[PDB]
Amino acid sequence: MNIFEMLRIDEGLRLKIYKDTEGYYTIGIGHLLTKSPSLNAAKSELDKAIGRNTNGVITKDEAEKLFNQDVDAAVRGILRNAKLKPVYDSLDAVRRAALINMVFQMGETGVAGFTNSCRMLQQKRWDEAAVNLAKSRWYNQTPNRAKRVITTFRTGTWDAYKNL
Ligand SMILES: *SCC1=CC(C)(C)N(O)C1(C)C
Ligand SMILES: [Cl-]
Ligand code: NA
Repeated sequence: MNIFEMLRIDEGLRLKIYKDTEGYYTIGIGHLLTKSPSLNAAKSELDKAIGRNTNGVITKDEAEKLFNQDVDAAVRGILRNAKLKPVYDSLDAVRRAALINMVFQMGETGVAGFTNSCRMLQQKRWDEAAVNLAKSRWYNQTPNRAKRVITTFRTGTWDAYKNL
């Protein structure tokens, strides 16, 4: 298991524009196109992201290219962020993947706001961090995914993803 396989499980793969859990236009492996309610605004963002007139459909290779870009942007984003970099540097490799997963889903600003959870992760208080992370809109809105990410921070193993 690695971050790519973990996110593929959590996000799925869809080659036509769809709406995510929040109702936003998305494509591929969790690639948000726009928060706008217009399908035409979403098709324009998609064509710009891919570099051709797609008419709302992409290939598997194009979805994987967007995914590679998005993972790389999440990692570079964490490492440029003064609040997240210290947390990332403190963690083992499995727990680093759980932090990337959260940034990929929420964005850097959303994760930097989990102030108390950050501090507990930096202190290696795994069970206390797990409890604090679950007291969130994130957990209440996507509990199965959140439970897998929380388990990963609690244990430092891939157990929540093995058998999927
Ligand atoms: S959650 C962002 C964050 C990380 C850490 C370095 C522990 N910081 O004290 C805050 C809480 C800003
Ligand atoms: Cl879920
Ligand atoms: Na998704």
